[PDB]
Amino acid sequence: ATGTGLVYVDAFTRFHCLWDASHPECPARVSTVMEMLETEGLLGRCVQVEARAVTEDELLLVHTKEYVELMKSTQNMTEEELKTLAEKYDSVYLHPGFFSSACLSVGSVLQLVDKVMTSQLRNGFSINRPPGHHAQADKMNGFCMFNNLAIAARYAQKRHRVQRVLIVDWDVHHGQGIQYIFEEDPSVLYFSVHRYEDGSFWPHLKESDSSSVGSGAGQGYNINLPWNKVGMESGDYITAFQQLLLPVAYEFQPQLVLVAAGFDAVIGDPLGGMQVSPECFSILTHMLKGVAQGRLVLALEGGYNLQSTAEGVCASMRSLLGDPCPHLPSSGAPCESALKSISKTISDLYPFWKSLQT
Ligand SMILES: CN(C)Cc1ccc(S(=O)(=O)n2ccc(/C=C/C(=O)NO)c2)cc1
Ligand SMILES: [K+]
Ligand SMILES: [K+]
Ligand SMILES: [Zn+2]
Repeated sequence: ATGTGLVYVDAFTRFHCLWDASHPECPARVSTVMEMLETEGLLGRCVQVEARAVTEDELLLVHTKEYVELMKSTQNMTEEELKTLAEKYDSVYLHPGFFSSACLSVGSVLQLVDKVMTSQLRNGFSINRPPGHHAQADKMNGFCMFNNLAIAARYAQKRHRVQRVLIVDWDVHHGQGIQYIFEEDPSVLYFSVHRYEDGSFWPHLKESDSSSVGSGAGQGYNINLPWNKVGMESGDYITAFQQLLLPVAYEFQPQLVLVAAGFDAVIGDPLGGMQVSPECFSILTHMLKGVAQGRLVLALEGGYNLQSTAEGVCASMRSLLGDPCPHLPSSGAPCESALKSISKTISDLYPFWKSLQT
């Protein structure tokens, strides 16, 4: 009843890049996380929750039938056919076990949502791969096949009659797939903090700027915080959460919080270029527990330094378990660049949120 759920299955390690032995999205990502959770004594304090395969109908909450059929067919393809198809998308690989593992990756999040919404667990973390936040209605993208958290949000709405879901994406990349799926939807609030650099950082989209606030019925319910300098630190994230994200979150009154919990913003990541201490994520996780009765589910997205990502997961897990907020190595003030970005996003979202009108 008062526990923290954890999902991990060996299938999460049974796919990898056949044609690039050094691809950063690899099985060692999750096995290293699991090893550190054990050596830190955190794994044994969690409630083990079994994974399950997403159903076709659940995938169709977000993805097209044509795309689901195509992805289902990759389990029977030759390596040459997998490479030919993978190259039709931006930055993906395929593997005979990718579809099977991707279905368990979605399902792991749904399993935690079930436990949390029925008050059987307080919160949970899925240690899943492949990641999801770049996947789109009809295409793979950015190492992702299915959009784990977008499916989970719509599942929570359909299965548990949740009205409002908050998705917080602290991966260093913009989860444009999530943004696109919910762009016109005021019932799912999407917040992303990400490296941008005027579009020079992948995925190079103007829609990743803070001027993209949602459209149609969804205006105000998409919040982008783009960083335009590398080297951001814990203080930059803490400031953004205290004065932008959490004021909006309390005004929105979500009934479930889903976190796209990537750790490629952590110190040492080979792709992210940021300097956030892993301990920062204990603090960010604590803040999110005050909303939605603490009904909080984290799911692994990116993070490609094996040690840094494990440390980030552990720091988040200590907070889910209710351990004391840890002292931070560098509790410095935010930098000028971060403050410019935060001010501009606040400016763009001001008309929609009373809690930002200060
Ligand atoms: C093939 N070798 C060189 C690895 C590689 C390095 C860089 C790029 S990239 O810059 O084009 N790119 C595309 C997607 C992402 C991020 C994914 C993510 O982490 N989401 O969380 C980054 C692609 C591939
Ligand atoms: K992000
Ligand atoms: K939205
Ligand atoms: Zn990422």
